[PDB]
Amino acid sequence: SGKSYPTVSADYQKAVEKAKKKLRGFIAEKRCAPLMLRLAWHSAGTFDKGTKTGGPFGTIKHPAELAHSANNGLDIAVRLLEPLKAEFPILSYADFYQLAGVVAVEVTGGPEVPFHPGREDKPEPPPEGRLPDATKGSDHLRDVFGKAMGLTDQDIVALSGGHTIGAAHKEASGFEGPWTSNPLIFDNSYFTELLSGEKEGLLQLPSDKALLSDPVFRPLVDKYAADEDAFFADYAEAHQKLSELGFADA
Ligand code: HEM
Ligand code: NA
Repeated sequence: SGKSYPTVSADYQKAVEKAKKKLRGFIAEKRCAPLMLRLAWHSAGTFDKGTKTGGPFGTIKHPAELAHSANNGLDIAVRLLEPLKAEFPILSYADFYQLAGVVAVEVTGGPEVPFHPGREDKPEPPPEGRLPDATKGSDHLRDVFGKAMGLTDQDIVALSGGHTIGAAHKEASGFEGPWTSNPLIFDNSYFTELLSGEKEGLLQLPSDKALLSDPVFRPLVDKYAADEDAFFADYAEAHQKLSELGFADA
């Protein structure tokens, strides 16, 4: 992994464990798992490996970053978490948001993504424009996930599977509707829907469709559609990597 995780105090570790439980209950009750996953992903996805800037360091709560067009509708997520965060003053926002992402996947029935504490809250949000454009294709996905974040082609396909929960909103991105018939259930249905073609009532972004036509991405879509266990394994790996971009050296 190339990771050396920092030491945190026993009190910090206790807070992580307690916050994890409180997050399960809150996220399940509020039905906001997909929104919390999006919040964690948009926090982390700004990492640029060349300059070591952006990444999961608490900056998404900053008015300046929330205002990024890619982040439309995430102000809600930040507000929803503020009362719970206030119960855990010892935790960084950085850790709290990544923990919420991990919990979002868990409570919707997804894999248990390993979590290591210690991210510091950094003062400077990254510049706008690093998050992917839903209207573009495979070259663009590699620029963003590969050239900037430093994730693999496998990670790209697995992480796209995060769309197995949630929906787009015409008031946020402009796109509208869920990718799956069960948007609060984490499973491999995203890939199965991708393969079956356009079904009325279900969403496919151009960026999703790009996975089907790329020589490297397509076999991965096929694998995940055929084998949910393989999806969960590769997803857990990718999510952990994403949640740790720029953190614990690397
Ligand atoms: C591959 C490039 C990606 C593109 C172009 C993209 C684009 C989008 C767009 C346009 C929306 C709709 C936002 C709205 O209108 O509410 C969305 C929602 C969402 N995204 Fe992605 N995304 C990508 C990757 C990811 C990744 C890597 C994850 C996490 C692993 C993720 C998780 C989600 C979730 C859970 C939602 C639903 C949010 C909700 O229900 O409110 N996406 N994405
Ligand atoms: Na689903």
